[PDB]
Amino acid sequence: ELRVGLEESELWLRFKELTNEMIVTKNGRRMFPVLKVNVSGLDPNAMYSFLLDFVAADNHRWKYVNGEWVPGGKPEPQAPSCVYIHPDSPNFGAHWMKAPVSFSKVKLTNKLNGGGQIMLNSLHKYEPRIHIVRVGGPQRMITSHCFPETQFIAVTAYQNEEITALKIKYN
Ligand SMILES: O=C(c1c(F)cccc1F)N1CCCC1
Repeated sequence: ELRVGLEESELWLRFKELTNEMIVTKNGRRMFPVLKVNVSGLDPNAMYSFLLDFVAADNHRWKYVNGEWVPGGKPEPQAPSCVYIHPDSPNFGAHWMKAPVSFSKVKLTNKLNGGGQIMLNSLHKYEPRIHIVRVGGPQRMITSHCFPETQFIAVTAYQNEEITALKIKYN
């Protein structure tokens, strides 16, 4: 049984208890914290690609009203985000299991852009998700895993200064 764990869940939970926010820019902004995943139970000799996408956790637009995030009343369906390929992909199971898989180079944007960057909708709430894709072998296989601890709202600037302070304290 293939096992997926969040590295530094301690710290993600402090962000989650405040409602986490991630900046999006036209050119794209790297994440803090960085999603880092512990993986065991891969075939060390099998080939795999690690993919990252962002599920829209609800269908609403959120707004920071009198020190509190509150959802809009007008849900619209949210099309899936594009997928980010971990740049170590494709690689042997041994490679992925020798250290936490760190998505340090993904950039979050608000604008449809050349390559790499993932476009999110500002003021929507997102739940990061990975796919582990067994490649090159005969039988293709996908294992997916969500990380509720890593939920955030996409923002063009921070609203809750408690988030601002935590971001700086721990970076
Ligand atoms: O063949 C690829 C791929 C890659 F793994 C790295 C660069 C470009 C690619 F199309 N993948 C299999 C499904 C998910 C990623």
